[PDB]
Amino acid sequence: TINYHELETSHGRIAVRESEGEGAPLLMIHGNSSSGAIFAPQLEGEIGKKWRVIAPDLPGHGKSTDAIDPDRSYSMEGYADAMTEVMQQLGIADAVVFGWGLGGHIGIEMIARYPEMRGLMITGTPPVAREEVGQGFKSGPDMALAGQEIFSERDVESYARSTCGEPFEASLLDIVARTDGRARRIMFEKFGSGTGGNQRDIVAEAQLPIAVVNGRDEPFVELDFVSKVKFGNLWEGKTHVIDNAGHAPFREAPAEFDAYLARFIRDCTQLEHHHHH
Repeated sequence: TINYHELETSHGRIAVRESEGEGAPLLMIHGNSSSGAIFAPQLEGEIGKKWRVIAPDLPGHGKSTDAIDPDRSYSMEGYADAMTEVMQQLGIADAVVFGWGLGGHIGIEMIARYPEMRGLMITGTPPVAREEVGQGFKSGPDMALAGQEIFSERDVESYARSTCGEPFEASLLDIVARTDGRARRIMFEKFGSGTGGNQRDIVAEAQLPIAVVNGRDEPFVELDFVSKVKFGNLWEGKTHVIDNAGHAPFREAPAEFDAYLARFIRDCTQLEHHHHH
């Protein structure tokens, strides 16, 4: 039922999964060391049945090749460039974008590159300036793995379990183990160095609807900090919290997460939204 295909891009060969939905398009961007396969509940469920869900693999991840040029590609802004190129190749200029973790940071960098984006939802993602990483994220061993090049077998399992939450599945180890570890190291260094656009300022000034949805028991993200971030156009006027979920509510609590995602897509595609400047 899922349409799997591969695109030759300037960054390398990028794997793409598409649902069968005939409705407005949604780009879902996976997180650090993950893959678009993680979005099975949306791809194969009611979201993907109605809307055209597009879930690619970032360069160095999943079934995509490693980046032709790691120095160009492995950064929040480089990934944003790659996803923008993917969408252009697919002929889709006005997707709603959902980004998970790293994918949410990528979505923020895409705002400048993809101006007809109809909305952005970020989950597991604190918009932070480089100097705010400590405020936005919780410190710990799995957080530290996010920027570590070489994963042992234990690291793979630890990172998979913590980032993906309940339930753990063996297939997650294959996804995380595949990841080009250079991508972790280089992206995290460039994030801390602010090589791309300041994400705090970007979300404050962005005019499109931005939705914020997180699991209450987030082990990586400081939810209080997130609830205080200034957004230009915060969807439904607040950040949203789902009980009995952590870093990955789209798989830990799919029904509740999907209620938010479906309503957000409906709003972004069915209501008027101006740009007053």
